[PDB]
Amino acid sequence: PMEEEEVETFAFQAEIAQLMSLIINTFYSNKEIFLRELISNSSDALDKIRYESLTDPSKLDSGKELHINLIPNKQDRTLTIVDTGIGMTKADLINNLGTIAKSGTKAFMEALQAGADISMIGQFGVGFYSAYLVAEKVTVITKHNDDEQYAWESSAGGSFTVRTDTGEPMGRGTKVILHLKEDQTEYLEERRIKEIVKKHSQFIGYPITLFVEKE
Ligand SMILES: Nc1nccc(-c2cccnc2)n1
Repeated sequence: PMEEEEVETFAFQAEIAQLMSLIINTFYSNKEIFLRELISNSSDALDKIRYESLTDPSKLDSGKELHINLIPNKQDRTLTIVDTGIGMTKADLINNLGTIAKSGTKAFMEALQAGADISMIGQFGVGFYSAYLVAEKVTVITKHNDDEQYAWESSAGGSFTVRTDTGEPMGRGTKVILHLKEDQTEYLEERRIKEIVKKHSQFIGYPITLFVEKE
């Protein structure tokens, strides 16, 4: 029997779309910082569940292990960043990933137009968008304790989709799947991933594991 699934397609808030076009259509040195931004978000999400768990231990029923997994796939050219953090509710997704204006957007774009390094993106509260430095398309699968699992996706172009995810369940946390541009395949190499994690993400207070598919 044919399965039916509801999708909702949203327009990014005007300045957000503007920022995304800037990131994608300009040359930037040190695009590697995309990984630090994503790992910081996972780190923050892991903190949230950890502190919530002190008042309500049952919030760890969905998995007690607090950590990050990096999974490069040379076959389909994706780099996946997975955490067991707090995850995102539907409202979280709509508010954090596109529809609601961010107070730092205008500031960051002015900063970029003036020649700022993309590395500064994080401080403006829009770090997640650096993913588009290396990915033509980004998929976010997420599960929060009092909500169901969702799939958010965008190849930019001013829109994104949100849907209830019928794919493989994760206990709780967020999985970011970067579908890498053709010339950004170095981020699928084990040596290069270890290099950038070592360089930019050494104060994550949760374990990180890199999984390498046998040659
Ligand atoms: N990894 C993770 N976990 C929870 C939330 C987020 C997130 C994404 C994009 C923007 N703000 C927060 N990322």
